Amino acid sequence: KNKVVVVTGVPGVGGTTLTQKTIEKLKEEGIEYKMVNFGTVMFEVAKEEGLVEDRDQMRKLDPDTQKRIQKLAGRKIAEMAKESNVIVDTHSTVKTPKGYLAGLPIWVLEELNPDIIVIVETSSDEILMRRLGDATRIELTSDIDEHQFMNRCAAMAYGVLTGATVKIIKNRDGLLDKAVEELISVLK
Amino acid sequence: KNKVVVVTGVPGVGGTTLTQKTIEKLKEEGIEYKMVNFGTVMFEVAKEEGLVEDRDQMRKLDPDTQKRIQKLAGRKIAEMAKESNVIVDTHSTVKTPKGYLAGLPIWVLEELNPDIIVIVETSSDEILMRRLGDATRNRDELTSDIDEHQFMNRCAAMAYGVLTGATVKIIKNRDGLLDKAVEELISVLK
Amino acid sequence: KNKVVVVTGVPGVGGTTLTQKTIEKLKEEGIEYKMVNFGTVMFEVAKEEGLVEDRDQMRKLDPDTQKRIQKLAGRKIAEMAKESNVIVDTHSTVKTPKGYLAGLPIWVLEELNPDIIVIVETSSDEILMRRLGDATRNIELTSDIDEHQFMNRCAAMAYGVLTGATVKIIKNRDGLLDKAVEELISVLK
Ligand SMILES: [Cl-]
Ligand SMILES: [Cl-]
Ligand SMILES: [Cl-]
Ligand SMILES: [Cl-]
Ligand SMILES: [Cl-]
Ligand SMILES: [Cl-]
Ligand SMILES: [Cl-]
Repeated sequence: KNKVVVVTGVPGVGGTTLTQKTIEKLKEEGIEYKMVNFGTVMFEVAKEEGLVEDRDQMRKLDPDTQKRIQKLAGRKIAEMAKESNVIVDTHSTVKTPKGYLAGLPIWVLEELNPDIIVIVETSSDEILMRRLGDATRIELTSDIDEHQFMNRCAAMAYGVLTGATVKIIKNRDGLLDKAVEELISVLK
Repeated sequence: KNKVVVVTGVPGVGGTTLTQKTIEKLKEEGIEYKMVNFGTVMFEVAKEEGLVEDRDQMRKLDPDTQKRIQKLAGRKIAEMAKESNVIVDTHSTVKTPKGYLAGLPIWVLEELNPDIIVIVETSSDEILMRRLGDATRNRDELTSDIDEHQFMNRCAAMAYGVLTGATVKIIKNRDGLLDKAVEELISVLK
Repeated sequence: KNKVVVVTGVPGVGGTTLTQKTIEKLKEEGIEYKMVNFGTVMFEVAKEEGLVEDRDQMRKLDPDTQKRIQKLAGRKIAEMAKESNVIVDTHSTVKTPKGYLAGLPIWVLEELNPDIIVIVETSSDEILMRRLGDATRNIELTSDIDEHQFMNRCAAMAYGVLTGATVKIIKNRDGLLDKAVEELISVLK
């Protein structure tokens, strides 16, 4: 009965902060959503098996054991959903030097079974300027638009394989409060 | 041997009237296409199995049996396909308040086995202007939202093509040029 | 372990010629990639199978066996990968008169198991001027060409979701062809 919701967006789009604010407002109203990050959920599982001590060591792992941890992360999130509604911060695609890599390949969706995929969007201009303010980080607006394109294709495909609705929310400067209200609204 | 064709489009783009026009001129040539609406096939399937008596009572059934109605609906159209070519009027994605919902999830595709996905498009301007004319719109939103829906529909239709092998055909249904779109679809089916 | 790479692009973008330069420079560095054409793997598979003697007969076989040929092509390319890295030149989608046709439908991906899907792109203007120059083009517009680049993206991303292959876009721009090669050599590391 409890919902599984995935929140995605490119670095700098502000989707993590948006979800934290939404859960706070859902809790004023008595609706508990537990927030997790899919990637540290994978890191946690790999430490459980003695596979790592360091988080940089993750992307030096073989493609098989990395496919199994992905599976255990989704199943593990599937387990938390018996005890609370779950909101998962993850990438629709990771922009890697080798190309766009789906954050939820089919073997992860079959275990996770989301009810909603959220795509958090804004203009390339607003995204690139946020990045420059972040003292912890250079790529330009065309590469940012390309990524927001490929993220859309990946989430719609997730929707075709899982049955989740795919919801696009705009997170615009001066209007972050509007993004919260629509996301609260989606989940009620 | 018979073909199963899916025709898709956002509300107001005229794909239904395009389809009915194409079906009528094809029959003049000795080609039978039966036209069905995927949403009414789901209603009919849920009635036979005792699940409902009303077409509104369906969007209050649990998502599990509602997924089974979907699976059976795709199966029923492939059954109709032993007897005629079949054209299915359906949304590539339905734009719901909760987000875009795929009109043919994989479990439907596994039974439907479509041969062609047609995406009927035009400019968001014409779509909004057609919609405003319809006094049967109090639930129809801006052109940027219309452009977004035609985007997601393309991504969903190509995924159907990747998972089924159906070719995905884009037809432009423009004001003053409706007759050209019909003729291009007739050509697609010949 | 050897990697299998799919290289894609609309006609006239130069994805084929980009690959011949890259495989040629990779070997100077001691890295062997074998280049194959997915459609010629299919033709060769069917010739053993008594199904054809002529490429004329291929686009006239029944749709069950021609899916079966598709699958055996994916398997056979996956077999070549036991002995060397394999680079597969194919269409992410084929623009046919009936619409866009995926070049790696799901049943092929399950057998081919690519590691990288590469999309070669440039402006529709550059693509269209190349096409007119080629006297080996036997008519379509810049809008039709961009629509094809759009669907190829939707398909290629779909491959990554189903397989875990990375989807990489390389721009192959006029006056900057040598720049595109360097990016692809880099991809192959
Ligand atoms: Cl995004
Ligand atoms: Cl604000
Ligand atoms: Cl559409
Ligand atoms: Cl309509
Ligand atoms: Cl007209
Ligand atoms: Cl090519
Ligand atoms: Cl070329």
